Amino acid sequence: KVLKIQLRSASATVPTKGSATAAGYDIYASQDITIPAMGQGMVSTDISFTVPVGTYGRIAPRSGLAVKNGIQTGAGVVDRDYTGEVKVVLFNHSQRDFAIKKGDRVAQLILEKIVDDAQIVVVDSLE
Amino acid sequence: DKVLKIQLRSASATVPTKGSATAAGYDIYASQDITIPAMGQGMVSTDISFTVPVGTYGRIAPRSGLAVKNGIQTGAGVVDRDYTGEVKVVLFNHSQRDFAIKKGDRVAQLILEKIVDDAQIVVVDSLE
Amino acid sequence: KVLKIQLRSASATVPTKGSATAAGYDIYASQDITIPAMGQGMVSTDISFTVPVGTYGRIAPRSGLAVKNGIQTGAGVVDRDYTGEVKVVLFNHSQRDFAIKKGDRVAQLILEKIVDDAQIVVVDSL
Ligand SMILES: O=c1ccn([C@H]2C[C@H](O)[C@@H](COP(=O)(O)NP(=O)(O)OP(=O)(O)O)O2)c(=O)[nH]1
Ligand SMILES: O=c1ccn([C@H]2C[C@H](O)[C@@H](COP(=O)(O)NP(=O)(O)OP(=O)(O)O)O2)c(=O)[nH]1
Ligand SMILES: O=c1ccn([C@H]2C[C@H](O)[C@@H](COP(=O)(O)NP(=O)(O)OP(=O)(O)O)O2)c(=O)[nH]1
Ligand SMILES: [Mg+2]
Ligand SMILES: [Mg+2]
Ligand SMILES: [Mg+2]
Repeated sequence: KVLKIQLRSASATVPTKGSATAAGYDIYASQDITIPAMGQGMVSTDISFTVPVGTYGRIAPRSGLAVKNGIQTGAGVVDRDYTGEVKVVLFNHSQRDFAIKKGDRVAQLILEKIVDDAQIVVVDSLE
Repeated sequence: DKVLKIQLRSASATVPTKGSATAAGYDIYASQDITIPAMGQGMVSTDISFTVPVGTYGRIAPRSGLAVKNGIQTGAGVVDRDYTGEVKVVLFNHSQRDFAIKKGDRVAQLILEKIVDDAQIVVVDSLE
Repeated sequence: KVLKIQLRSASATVPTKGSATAAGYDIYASQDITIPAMGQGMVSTDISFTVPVGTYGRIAPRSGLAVKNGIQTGAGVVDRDYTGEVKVVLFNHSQRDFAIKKGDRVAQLILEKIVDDAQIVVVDSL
């Protein structure tokens, strides 16, 4: 059940649960960026991680940013074996640019359990 | 563990319904009329609170008909097991038509997603 | 755990992982379609599937199409008992039309584990 986190620069922040019982770990921007109104952006984190066996890491939205700033996460599927820098894709569905500073929390990581070793069987009909 | 506890906060709430014993999610119903403006967003009241099973969180996920026919996308959507407030549905309207919601309309579904909720974070110099 | 796939036409492609340890099975368009700028569309796949017991099929976005083309999946909850054709609903949040050709990978299927046998208990307080 280990979540291994690698901080790639001094600007990274270890992901943190917002509360003791939160489903997700908040993910912090490591560099300023603005997500334009009715536009999108890719936020740097300067982190890598290896999620637990049996999961993938889902980059999910924070509800406050959704309501107040019209922000939704895009993409969001991080494989357990990914060792590159994790990036957060954000869409801004509002009419106001959304300014992000280093150290702002921009999403939350959820360790989603999945079946990642299914046997695929082709059949004539599911019926 | 295999119990979903549901608190109704108003007479106009609806207990979420699966219907088919093998559907993924429980339908979530608006408890108050609301209009989601075109190219805009809104927060739908449900007048329910719930506690999902241990080892899950509640994901507010889209109904399929609304996405195609109305340009509606479900936003936010992560409900913690220990949340006791009113559950609200965040909807974005990416179409050019306002989307009218009436009390009793199905607006989303709740999926009890299994997660690792007790991981230990280990900070390492390299994942290699 | 078995993922059963029904191919409804010769234009369908059996879903494939992008690599041996990918989380998701890439889903292929079976017919050309254009997703309009700032609008949405529905991609045919000409497949049906029955996911493993204990899961549902989530139609999740690919990161490249998100960044490059402004594409987000919509809807995307495939119940284990759904036997119809699975279509991929795409939102295009960009101001550019997105053209899809038969055989393009347009989304990824994730076999998400869930509690699908909970019992509802109505209580006066949590
Ligand atoms: O779609 C949602 C999302 C969340 N909520 C509620 C339940 C959830 O547990 C709580 C917090 O969600 P987030 O962690 O996504 N919001 P945020 O990080 O902005 O605020 P918080 O400080 O509460 O964590 O808000 C909803 O009612 N509907
Ligand atoms: O939001 C994301 C999504 C993915 N990623 C990284 C990790 C993930 O494992 C990797 C691949 O994700 P996808 O399969 O969604 N992208 P795509 O299918 O476009 O590229 P690939 O050929 O690498 O599979 O990109 C992020 O950093 N942020
Ligand atoms: O992206 C999707 C979403 C759903 N579907 C299929 C599978 C799913 O199990 C079935 C029903 O989806 P919803 O609960 O999302 N749609 P809704 O509640 O509007 O209508 P229905 O009465 O058909 O369930 O539609 C797709 O093919 N693609
Ligand atoms: Mg939070
Ligand atoms: Mg439904
Ligand atoms: Mg991929």
